[PDB]
Amino acid sequence: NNTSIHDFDFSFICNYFKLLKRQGPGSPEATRKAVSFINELTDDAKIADIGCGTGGQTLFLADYVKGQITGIDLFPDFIEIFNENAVKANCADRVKGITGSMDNLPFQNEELDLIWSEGAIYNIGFERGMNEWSKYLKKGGFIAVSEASWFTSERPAEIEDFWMDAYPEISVIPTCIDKMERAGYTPTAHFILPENCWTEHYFAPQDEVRETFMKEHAGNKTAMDFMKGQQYERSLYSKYKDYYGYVFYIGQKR
Amino acid sequence: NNTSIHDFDFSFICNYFKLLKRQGPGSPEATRKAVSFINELTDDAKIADIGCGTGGQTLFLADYVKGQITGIDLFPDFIEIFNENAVKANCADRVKGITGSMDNLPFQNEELDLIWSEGAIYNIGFERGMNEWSKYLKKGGFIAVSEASWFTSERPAEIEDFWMDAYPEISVIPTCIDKMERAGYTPTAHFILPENCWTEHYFAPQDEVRETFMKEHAGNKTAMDFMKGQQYERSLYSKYKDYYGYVFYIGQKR
Repeated sequence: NNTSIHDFDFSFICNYFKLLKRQGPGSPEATRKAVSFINELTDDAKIADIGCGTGGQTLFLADYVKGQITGIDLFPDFIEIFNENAVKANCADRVKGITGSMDNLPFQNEELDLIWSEGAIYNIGFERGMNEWSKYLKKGGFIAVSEASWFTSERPAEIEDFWMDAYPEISVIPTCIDKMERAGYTPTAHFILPENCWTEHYFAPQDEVRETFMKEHAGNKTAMDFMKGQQYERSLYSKYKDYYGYVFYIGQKR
Repeated sequence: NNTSIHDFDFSFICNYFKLLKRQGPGSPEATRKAVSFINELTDDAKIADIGCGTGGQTLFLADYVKGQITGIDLFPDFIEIFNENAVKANCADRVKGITGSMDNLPFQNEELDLIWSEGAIYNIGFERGMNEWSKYLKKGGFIAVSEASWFTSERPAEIEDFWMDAYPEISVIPTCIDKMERAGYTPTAHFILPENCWTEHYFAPQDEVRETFMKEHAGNKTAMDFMKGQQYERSLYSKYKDYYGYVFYIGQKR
């Protein structure tokens, strides 16, 4: 009970993450590195960041590429924060957030030059996203998504159980690449995100908001179980990091 | 007859390539990009470039990384050229070439910080190199090799026949990554080399030496069949490039 991520209201899991810049591992270097594999864009390019959350990673993407960037998320609270940050970053003219589904995007067929997504705020699955987002991408356009992947053929039961529950579609890197290619994209590149994408840019920032959050919800049993949960995930990383991590996959629609 | 690369003396195939800087696709950008995935080195690092040929790619590697770089090749003519170029590049103090086998290197166990190899001058196979060169690499050190790979699940019979003859161990990218990981390296990254690694840095340079070579060997039937052969490979690229190419694979010994 309360040991699984599936055991929490969505308006609850988000009431916590709206306090953070990133809802998943990542970094300015990792984003910059993924961009080094796509074609250069102009101010007239159309880019979509699916499951943008509060937009932390979306703003770093805007520093490395030109074009109109539309951030899409299911939770309206995240979008509200996203537009506030774009305003605070003085780029709300080219960086806009809207609410919407990840499996039925508000775009025309072949309207985008780039599709971007870094594991955060719900997930429809790697294979499904590869095949479904395709229609919205111009031919020759690029897709770049970061995802939790297995780094070995087999791992300790503890980490496997964890993922078979949190995200059952997690697979070895070879399988992700195979799925990217079958979805019609040339598998341009893949690279494992450095440890700092986890510790420095994801876990640490949570140490900041911890205090206020605890003071406020120390009386709420469900909230304290959520916290013990996040702390569990952090300790799972320090312990099993050699068996899993985030991987950036970049591909070009054929 | 003479339609296969296996139909030519080795002292013959090399009498042609010693006239070129690269014996295979590649570029300063592709080399620079592979280096962006390994750890920074000092002047005391030990690096080995297996199957270096005349050293064209080895000198670009020396521009992006510090350390003593030893280029290794089977053919003594290539090594002689390699050391001449290092001299012409004023770096023969840190960049040296020696003759030797690719499957029994002149190094101690865990002596190297980096192992490098870009498809050129014979090949022992991806899987075999991954497993055999390991012993010479320090734990945590990196390996970075570029190799011809299939980009799709199936291709036209013409290109398949060609490779099943030229290099039968050619496989899809997922299989290469799987082999890298089983050999004990964390599969850090992979990326397809841009077209210019083929046209600009590999095929074009051959247009330069063509004239003199032809004048000299126009009377030699075996030499003219070798030339028609290279021209065939160039035309195979323009025709089947969407089905194959070179891929840089970078990994970290666990």
